[PDB]
Amino acid sequence: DDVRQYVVRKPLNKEGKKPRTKAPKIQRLVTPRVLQHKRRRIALKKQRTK
RNA sequence: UACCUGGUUGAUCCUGCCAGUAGCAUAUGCUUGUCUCAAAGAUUAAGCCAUGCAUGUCUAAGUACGCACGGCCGGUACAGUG
Repeated sequence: DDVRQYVVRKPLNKEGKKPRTKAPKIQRLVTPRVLQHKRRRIALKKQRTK
């Protein structure tokens, strides 16, 4: 199941400001960039061996 | 620029030092218009020190949920500056 829809967002409401909601950057999240970095690390191992 | 001169005697010649002479460094005295470089709390006390300053630092690339500011149409998990 996804984790990005269950992030506890804090509500920011201040006088004279348009209200909004703030959510943290999820850490240790699996992302296409993370998988690409892992793939490149294995690829570098492969190239070194070859 | 490898240099000497006065002083022992009634005169002489020496020995010999004292004094003179030139630079250099530090202090000081008097004087000082321009301009260029330029040393400067070493010597006595590695004596004592008020106060201020003299070592901090962020990139696209460690950690941003400080509205601190702020989005473009925003509750895209994370816009961005910080």
